[PDB]
Amino acid sequence: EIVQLLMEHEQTDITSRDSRGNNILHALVTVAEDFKTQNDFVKRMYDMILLRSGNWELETTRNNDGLTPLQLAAKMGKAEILKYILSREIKEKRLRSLSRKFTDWAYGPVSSSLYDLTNVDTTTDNSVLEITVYNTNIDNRHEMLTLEPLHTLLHMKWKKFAKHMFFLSFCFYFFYNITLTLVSYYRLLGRMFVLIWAMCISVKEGIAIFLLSDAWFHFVFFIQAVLVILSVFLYLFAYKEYLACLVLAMALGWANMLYYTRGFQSMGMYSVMIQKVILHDVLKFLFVYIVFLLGFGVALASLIEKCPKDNKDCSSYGSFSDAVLELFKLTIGLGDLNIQQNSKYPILFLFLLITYVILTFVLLLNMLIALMGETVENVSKESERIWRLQRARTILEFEKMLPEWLRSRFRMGELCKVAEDDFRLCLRINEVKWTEWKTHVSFLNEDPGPV
Amino acid sequence: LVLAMALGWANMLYYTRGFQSMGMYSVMIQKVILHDVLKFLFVYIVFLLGFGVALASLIEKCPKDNKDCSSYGSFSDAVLELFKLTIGLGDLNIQQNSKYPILFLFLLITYVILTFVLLLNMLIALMGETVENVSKES
Amino acid sequence: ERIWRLQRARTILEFEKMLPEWLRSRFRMGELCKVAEDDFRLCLRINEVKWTEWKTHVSFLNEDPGPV
Repeated sequence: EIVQLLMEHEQTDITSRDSRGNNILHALVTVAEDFKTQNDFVKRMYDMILLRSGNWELETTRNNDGLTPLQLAAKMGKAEILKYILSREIKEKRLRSLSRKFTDWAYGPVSSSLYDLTNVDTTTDNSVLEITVYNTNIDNRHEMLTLEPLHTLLHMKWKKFAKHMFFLSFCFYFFYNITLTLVSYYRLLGRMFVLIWAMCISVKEGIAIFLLSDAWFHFVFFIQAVLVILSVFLYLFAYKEYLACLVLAMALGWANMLYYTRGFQSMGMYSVMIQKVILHDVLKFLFVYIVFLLGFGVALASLIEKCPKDNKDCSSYGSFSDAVLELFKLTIGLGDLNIQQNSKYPILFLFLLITYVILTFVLLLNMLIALMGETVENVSKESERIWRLQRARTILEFEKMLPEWLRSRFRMGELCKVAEDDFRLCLRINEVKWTEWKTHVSFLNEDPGPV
Repeated sequence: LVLAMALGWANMLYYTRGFQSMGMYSVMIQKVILHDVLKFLFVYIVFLLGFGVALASLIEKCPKDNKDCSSYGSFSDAVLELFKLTIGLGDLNIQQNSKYPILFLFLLITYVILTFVLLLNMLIALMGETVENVSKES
Repeated sequence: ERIWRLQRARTILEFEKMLPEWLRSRFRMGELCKVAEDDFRLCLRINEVKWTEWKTHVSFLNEDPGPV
């Protein structure tokens, strides 16, 4: 009521930017915490204020940061307000311009909604899409992407070219790794292309990391390329030994191949499960297990510190590294076990060695508990939100790798006419609604024909 | 003939599908082998090749005509040793017929770790859907 | 999680008991505040936010909402 009173006065200045430069709309976007908290009233005030001023000025302006209110809601973790903005259908014939969501035709429950892509597509300097995707500050990007226009843009771009580009890069990397394997196993015409590709990806990864738990793979590729260039430079020198590092990069290369399983749906979910959760858990598991290994191997080597007496087979665990290897054998089940000689207390030796096994077993059971507990519900949704998010990030990466003229050629979206003699980009999406029935007063085209 | 025998005794499982308990049993077999196991097998074959090439490369050091000295000599031999290891039958030991025991051991340990983690993720992906969808779908 | 929080509180109290009087006096959490009728007592501050329950705030110690 007070807002109505204020807007009715002619002395009022709706367009007044504060010291920070923000309009009313930027401010409201700075406040939309979530639905469970507010009960979604700020959206109502946004709508009312727009309807009080039939113009584009408020949404067009920028703050001192240089961002529209839309770009601002994308910058923050603000979804409901964005869902509203990107989907506005105003029945008022006079204020039809302000709407972004348009119904081209509604013969019945089937109808083609015509969304708008003025500052949403990647054509602008900073699109809503790049803003949503290239910020890890929010931790809500999945709820941001599931919206109609952005979701459809991403999947249509994947349908057009990005699938081809990803398969292309995967084929190149597959060829590269096959060449590396052939070179290493049997150790010139192929090695040249290998080295050139290595230097290319080295420069790429270096630049990307200079620009920089998602970017780990960049460091992985960088390490692989560094190892490859190092081994190839050392090869020129008369050093047979240096070549030993080659297989290391090869092994690392195969880890990089895991990255490309991120593409397929099932394989992608499986790969994210490989990457994140298992890292988080098994890294701590491995750290504690290694400290156990050291703490027990030192003791065992100390007990068996007794002299061998011209018998090395009697000196099992004799070397500390040898003792660690023997416990590795034991936990896996490789090492022939027996009551060790050269121990003043063989019974206590065996007791400690069995306590090792019991501790390792209960430790395995602990990690199993942690994994099965996390795997219930958090893993599914988290892995989906990570997978689709990384896919969209890489889609935009491929799109940025391109030049201007090709992008122009593609031209996602169709130019279309909106009332009041306007022409703008739009996106057509066919959708059905059985629950709601109504006379479609707001329709762009009388004839529901597709063409 | 013998192959058929094997396949034949894999086919009796079919008739187990009659019983309700054995019915859900066989259907769980089918669903798991279709969904989770193929991923494990494929990517594990990938790792087998990626690591066995390197193992054979290091084992390229000639044993002077002694297959026992330079274990992991043949590529298929190294893969068989890796299989025994993942089952635990092998008799591992630092091979004097090698230029680098340190790198050999580190790579073998990383292989074992990766295999264990991959098996573990197979188990996790199983448990994830285990509770809700399995019973009803079966 | 319950046992974790519980044992962490136990440890915190143990370490607090390990300290001397003067360091404890230094790390005293809370602040003196005037409540009512020449009453000065210790208090703990928590800034809270509520978007649901709307009401004209009648009862308040300080007229100016400034932190200091």
